[PDB]
Amino acid sequence: MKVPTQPIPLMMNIFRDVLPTVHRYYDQWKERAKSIPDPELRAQALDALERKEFHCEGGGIYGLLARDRFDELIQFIIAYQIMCDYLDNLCDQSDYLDPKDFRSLHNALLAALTPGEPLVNYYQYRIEQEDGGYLHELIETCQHILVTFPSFRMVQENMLELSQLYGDLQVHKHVVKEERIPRLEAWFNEHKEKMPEMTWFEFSACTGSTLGVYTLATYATKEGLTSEQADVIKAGYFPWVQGVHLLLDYFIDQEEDIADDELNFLFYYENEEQMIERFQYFVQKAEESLSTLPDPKFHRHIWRGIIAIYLSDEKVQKNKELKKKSKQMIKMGGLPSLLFYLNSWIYRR
Amino acid sequence: VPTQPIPLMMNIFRDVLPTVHRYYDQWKERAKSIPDPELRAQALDALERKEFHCEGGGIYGLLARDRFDELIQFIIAYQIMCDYLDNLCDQSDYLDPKDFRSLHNALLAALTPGEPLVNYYQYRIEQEDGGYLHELIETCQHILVTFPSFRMVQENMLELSQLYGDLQVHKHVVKEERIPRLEAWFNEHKEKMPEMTWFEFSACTGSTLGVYTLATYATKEGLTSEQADVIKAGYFPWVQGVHLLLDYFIDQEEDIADDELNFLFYYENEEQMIERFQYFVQKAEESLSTLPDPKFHRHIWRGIIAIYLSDEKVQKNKELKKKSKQMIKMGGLPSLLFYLNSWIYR
Repeated sequence: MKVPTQPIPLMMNIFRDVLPTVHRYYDQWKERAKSIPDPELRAQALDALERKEFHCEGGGIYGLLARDRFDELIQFIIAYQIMCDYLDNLCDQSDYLDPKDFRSLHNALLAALTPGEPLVNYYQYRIEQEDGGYLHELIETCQHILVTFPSFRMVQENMLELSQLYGDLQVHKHVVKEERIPRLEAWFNEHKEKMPEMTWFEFSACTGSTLGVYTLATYATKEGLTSEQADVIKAGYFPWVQGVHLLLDYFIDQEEDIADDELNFLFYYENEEQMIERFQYFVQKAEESLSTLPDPKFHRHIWRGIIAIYLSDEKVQKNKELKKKSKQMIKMGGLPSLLFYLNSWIYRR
Repeated sequence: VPTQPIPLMMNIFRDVLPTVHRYYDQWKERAKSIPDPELRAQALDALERKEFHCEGGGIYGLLARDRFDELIQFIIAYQIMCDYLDNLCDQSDYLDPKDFRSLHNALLAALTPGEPLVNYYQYRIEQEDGGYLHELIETCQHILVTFPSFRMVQENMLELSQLYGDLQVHKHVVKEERIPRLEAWFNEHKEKMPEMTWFEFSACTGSTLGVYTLATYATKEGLTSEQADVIKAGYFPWVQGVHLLLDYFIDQEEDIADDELNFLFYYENEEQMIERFQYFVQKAEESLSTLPDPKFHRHIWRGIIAIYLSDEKVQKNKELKKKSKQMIKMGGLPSLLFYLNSWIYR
């Protein structure tokens, strides 16, 4: 009955059930994306699918908490995540940089979390519009599944709040370079009163994960969730757990971003020791919020799994300075290094 | 010496496997230069398919860090020889035991510094290897003679190598002559062994772990003859027997399909096979505990068992899966390894 929380059965279920199920649906979307009529939209859809499998693989692990709705929960997670990464590509690769385009696109995520929302032309503010129904199909996939979850209505408000903040982030960060930080700071000002003490760039990190959305959807599959329980679940992931994941994402990409002078949120810390100190703080708060969740051991394994996977990257492990700093940031009993050497072996064979 | 999962796996994947690959890759390059196209093909095939034997063998280096690279080089050279010779005998057009015996005398030469090298191919047409086999032999000879307790363990190493060789000769002759040879051969040694059958004895002789363990402890100063016999007895007969009985267990269906020699088929019934397997396991547990670094040796042995049981041939065969859980208590590791492999090799 209970979700596996020992490493052997947990890992076994991930490789037997989660990964093949994720890829069954992922591969179906790959085939649909090839049919996209507009060659630019088609290229951006396929590129996102080629490069961002891991996000769906990680998200699908939450299916183990809801075995009775395993396939449909994974279908939701995968559709929503595919959307996120497709829209990330569309905004990141736009030649035009209209925030109205970015906003319109990210309103698709709100529609996905709103059964009965009329589907509109999300591409109305850009030149490329013929996707053969790809984005609509992704939205509808989510809508059709979520409405059948017996506690969806109880988590829906919390899911939309997280989705809205994520959307805001993608609008502001992709505009012409000179307008990005001013937009992000003014946006943080709208929400600063209601958040714990943090900077605009820490807040930006907290909003950029989809883990909260998937966790809420997962507990939506169970009968009789209360409003207080839905708020506990949201708080378990937001802001601190989501923040750690995005701070790590930006940590790994520092060398690439400093080469191209791309927006990296970690650059706005006063110095490296402040960055490290605040990361440690974030880790402590995230540990704390995870402990408040149902199935606390499971959520801890997932969270620390994703951290070990990110830190196992060649960009950390082969960089003497980044490896040093990463071990000060979080202690993982040598797991990131072990995963790096294991992956090196698997590549060779 | 690390005896717990994460640092043991850390030491294996960081230190052992890349060191194994340095020298294994060097041997591939020599194999490509083999003039005879059939010898070349068989050597490359063995090198392509049997790298895991060297990877696993090289883990013993963790017991002798002061001679890490040297010990690993010996283990790799010897194992490469074994798998190359296995291919030559298995894929033979002419099932001549003189040829099979001649080839396996290279293993004896490898464990005998000063032994003059001959044409090990002299009973077959395929002979021009460009010195490949001699180079493997000399790698072993030149390393082993520099180990300070090699002379103390040499007799025991040769005994195991001889038995291994004997097995390969008798295994590969024309089908109808195999069992008589194995039975006659078992009768020569039957009095020195614990109570067992010819087919169990054959299993006991088919592993190289004893050789590598003895070479590992040959790196230590001042080993006695009594210590050398304890080390040999730690792996032979029981640990090697479990290893090879599992090997046969995995291949049962293919051997039925091909009408091939499988040593498990000569038990009186399934219950007896399982009862004796369980007895072998308990005796192997007992013998491993008499070694120094007993927890390390147990981990490697049980790792080998988990890997064997994770094979698709066990995990996707309901009867074999059923028996395997009765045969040994392994938890969920074999299933986990199966699904991990299934995901990668997808």
